[PDB]
Amino acid sequence: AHPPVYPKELTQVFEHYINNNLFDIDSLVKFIEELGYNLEDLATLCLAHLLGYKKLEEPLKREDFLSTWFMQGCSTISDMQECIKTLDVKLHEDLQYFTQIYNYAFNLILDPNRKDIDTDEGIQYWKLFFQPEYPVRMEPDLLEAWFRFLRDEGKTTISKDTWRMLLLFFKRYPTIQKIISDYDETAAWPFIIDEFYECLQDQQ
Ligand SMILES: [Cl-]
Ligand SMILES: [Cl-]
Ligand SMILES: [Cl-]
Ligand SMILES: [Cl-]
Ligand SMILES: [Pt+2]
Repeated sequence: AHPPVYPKELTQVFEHYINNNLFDIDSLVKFIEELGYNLEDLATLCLAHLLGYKKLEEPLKREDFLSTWFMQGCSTISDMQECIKTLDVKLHEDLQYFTQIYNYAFNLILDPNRKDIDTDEGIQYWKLFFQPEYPVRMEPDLLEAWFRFLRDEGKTTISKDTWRMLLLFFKRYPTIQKIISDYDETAAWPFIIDEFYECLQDQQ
């Protein structure tokens, strides 16, 4: 009798969280909580990315759960906890990884049958991503003005273009004054960012 491909300990974790025939969203939520996290955490994005999720609420195939953890040398909950802790450090320190996870976040949380995410959910993640502990340095007043602009101008969904480009925009112009002084409306930035620029101009 040949030994199993995957350690007994590892298949035991999968079997613990599976709901009937699927490792579904409820499985993921309970698993994340046992790892020490909440669904909304940026660390959860790192976990989902590691496991190869395309959509947050899509079931995770047994083989994908096992092969992923096996390749990372993890068989137990404690091993998996150490892995995510390592990814979380990388999210804080590694600009390439940070940019990758920032971009990944949009498609992961996107509907089934939508092109855009809700503004509420965008702001929820933006408030996490643009904290000082992460690689992109910017003034809090600017981030706040962005949220206020979206609310005030009735911007209720956010597109992939707005999402991806905002990261570049805040990196390039990390302060309201720098946007005021230096932004060029002819430079082919998203229209929504042109609108934000004009909003900032009007508040001066
Ligand atoms: Cl884009
Ligand atoms: Cl572009
Ligand atoms: Cl680009
Ligand atoms: Cl970019
Ligand atoms: Pt871009």
